[PDB]
Amino acid sequence: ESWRVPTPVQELAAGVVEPPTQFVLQEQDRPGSGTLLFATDMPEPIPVVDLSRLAAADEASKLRSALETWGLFLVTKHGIEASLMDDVMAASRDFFYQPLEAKQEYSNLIGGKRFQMEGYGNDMVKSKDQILDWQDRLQLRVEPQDERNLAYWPKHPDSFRDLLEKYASKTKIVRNKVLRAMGKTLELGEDYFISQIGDRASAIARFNYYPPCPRPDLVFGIKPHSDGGAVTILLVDKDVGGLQVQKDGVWYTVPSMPHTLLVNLGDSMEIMNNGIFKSPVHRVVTNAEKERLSLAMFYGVEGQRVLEPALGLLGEERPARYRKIMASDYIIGLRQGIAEGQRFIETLKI
Ligand SMILES: O=C(O)CCC(=O)C(=O)O
Ligand SMILES: [Co+2]
Repeated sequence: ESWRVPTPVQELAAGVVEPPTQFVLQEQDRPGSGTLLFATDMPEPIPVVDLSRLAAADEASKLRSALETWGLFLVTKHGIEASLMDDVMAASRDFFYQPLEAKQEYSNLIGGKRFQMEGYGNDMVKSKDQILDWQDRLQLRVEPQDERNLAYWPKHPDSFRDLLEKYASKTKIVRNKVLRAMGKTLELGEDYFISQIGDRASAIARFNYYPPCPRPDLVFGIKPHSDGGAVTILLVDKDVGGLQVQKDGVWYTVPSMPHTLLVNLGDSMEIMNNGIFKSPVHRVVTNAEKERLSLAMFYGVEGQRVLEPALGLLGEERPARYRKIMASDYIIGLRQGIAEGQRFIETLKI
């Protein structure tokens, strides 16, 4: 019924002093679990990789340690000009500041009623009792080019499409450089994960908009999750805080550095590399003072590729730790309802 069609949070958040009930977490699930302390500082050395020196042995070691410890790292000297990072996030902000009716010309609710992934709106509301996240998003298929539907790409500002195309071409370079270093450190060959991901590899842009929340202790901006694909390249406008990462059951603030990107692994990579590096669970907490904008570039595996532990990682004392599954089937499985506290990737573990 009506709960299947959410009104965007940017609208519902305007002027409120309490979060509407459908956003309120149970006390034990809250950031801070009922307190006002949401996460602990990340212990040093914080995971930071200089992409321009990634071929050097000491930089490769930093990448390996970051992926082993956290499953993510900040990247410096990554080749994306500050002006382009600023302009693509300005295009996003320009879009989200438009009136609701203008943005819903790109709505991800078909006919105003039926959820699909692509477009402006919210993640799927699967049940009336689902607690909703305090965010809206514009999600667009970027690659492969023949799978795009430009009808969902904002026409205003009119440079939106050009800026996203240019930015995505630069994050693809980051993807490649990271994947080649991961192939090298695992002794699989630099092209190993490039070839696994394949010609038809997916790239999806997700523009997240988190409105201010009067009670950041009661809600999530985006709930705890891991990304499903191979690797994600994340840009946070003006380095506004909110992103946190889980390790051994503890939540840590993901630090910021000016003019950096964040790289994290996804579940498909966790399978392909036999769990040597894992896909990190992460979340965003809101704040009371200001909106927060991010752009996630999700890089996936072509659908027909069987995800499996790389043969070069296996041996008499190195058992496979994950079952094989077609990438397209893994992504379908992620869409299915899951029991409270459970993770889909765990169902593939041996
Ligand atoms: O906004 C962020 O920093 C994280 C967004 C995220 O995790 C996602 O879109 O999957
Ligand atoms: Co994510």
